[PDB]
Amino acid sequence: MDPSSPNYDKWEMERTDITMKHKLGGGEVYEGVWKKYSLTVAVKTLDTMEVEEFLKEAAVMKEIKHPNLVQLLGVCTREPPFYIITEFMTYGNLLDYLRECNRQEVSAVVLLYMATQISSAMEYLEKKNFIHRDLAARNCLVGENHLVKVADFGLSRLMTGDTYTAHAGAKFPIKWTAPESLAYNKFSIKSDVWAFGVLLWEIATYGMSPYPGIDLSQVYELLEKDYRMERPEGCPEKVYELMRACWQWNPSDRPSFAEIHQAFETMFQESS
Ligand SMILES: O=C(Nc1ccc(Oc2ccncc2)cc1)Nc1cccc(C(F)(F)F)c1
Repeated sequence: MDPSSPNYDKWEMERTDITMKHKLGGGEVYEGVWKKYSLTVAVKTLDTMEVEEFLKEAAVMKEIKHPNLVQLLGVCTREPPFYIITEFMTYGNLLDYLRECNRQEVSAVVLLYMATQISSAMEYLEKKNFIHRDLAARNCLVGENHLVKVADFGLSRLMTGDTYTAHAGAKFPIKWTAPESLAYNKFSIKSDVWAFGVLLWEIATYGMSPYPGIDLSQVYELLEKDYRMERPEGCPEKVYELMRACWQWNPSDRPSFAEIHQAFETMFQESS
């Protein structure tokens, strides 16, 4: 826009500057090119019932910056249809990736690195007192040299699979949702820690669906009296001990991300 103008927004960019394309199977995200720089990018778009919510996401994205969080390049919220441009992550989402990778190339060390990256992003978000709400591998993205960034798709309605079910005013990744949050709709950074713990598990197992076989309805009950996923084949003892600490029934017991990242750094440096 216009610098002197009263509504100047650095992030608002020319909608013509982006050569929209086809969908990256998802709201809806297509893949786009930013002609100016010949760079492929991710464009998230929206007569729908969540405008206050979209622009909110835009707004937030404008406040966060970190090497391990998907990067917002610009927006298009001056005139509809509403856009949201972020860098593209050639490898798509962490969960499929883990399911279609060459495990010789994606060994234990690499998997330990991915967790370290993710933990680092969460430490930031924790420092900025920001609550993710839906941390999980389907929500992390994969780039070159095993670069992993944390994101948010708003998979809630995009998905209905069996991943998400109704609790509160909507759907919730039951298997990723912490106790307190399933029972009181209490979401905190400690709730994200829980989910992280699960995401770890997703990582340890190259992308296997959590609490396999178990039905959503019974998840809480089990966790209630202290039941947990078992260490996955190949997972180091120290990693696993970590998951458990994340999975403590009392939020205040769960380690901070600052602590979680400090533990990984020490492990990832000891292994490379
Ligand atoms: O991530 C967000 N939007 C988004 C847009 C496009 C996407 O698609 C895609 C992009 C790149 N490469 C491939 C695909 C994926 C996610 N929004 C968001 C809201 C709140 C918090 C965060 C976080 F803390 F995680 F950073 C992010």
